[PDB]
Amino acid sequence: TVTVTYDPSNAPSFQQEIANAAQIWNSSVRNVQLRAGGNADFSYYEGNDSRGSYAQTDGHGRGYIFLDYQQNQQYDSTRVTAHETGHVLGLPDHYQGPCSELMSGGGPGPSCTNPYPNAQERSRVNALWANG
Ligand SMILES: [Ca+2]
Ligand SMILES: [Zn+2]
Repeated sequence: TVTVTYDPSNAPSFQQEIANAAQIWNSSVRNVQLRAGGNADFSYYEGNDSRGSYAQTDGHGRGYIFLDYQQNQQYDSTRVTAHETGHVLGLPDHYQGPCSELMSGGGPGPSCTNPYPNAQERSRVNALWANG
């Protein structure tokens, strides 16, 4: 198990969703763990961007996530937060997938509230972090 450290301090309005998203991911996968701490690998910011929330990342634990206010009020915020965090873990967007695929993100619409990765998503994250 590899530990990726994040900094949630610049997203004051989303502290509980970030904590919720990190726990979902920690309770779903074996080879990587997310923990809040100093000298962080990636960080969370918040504001307004009509394209919604996004991740600026190398796909292997680093960069930052921007959480948009309107998207997190119209869609379930834990799903939004957990989805964007999936990008930092290495998973790509797959907009045509169903609600049970966390990486389909907003594709299924606002009625989709599931913040959990499916079995294939979890399996792929374990493979991407198996050797660090
Ligand atoms: Ca929720
Ligand atoms: Zn995405």
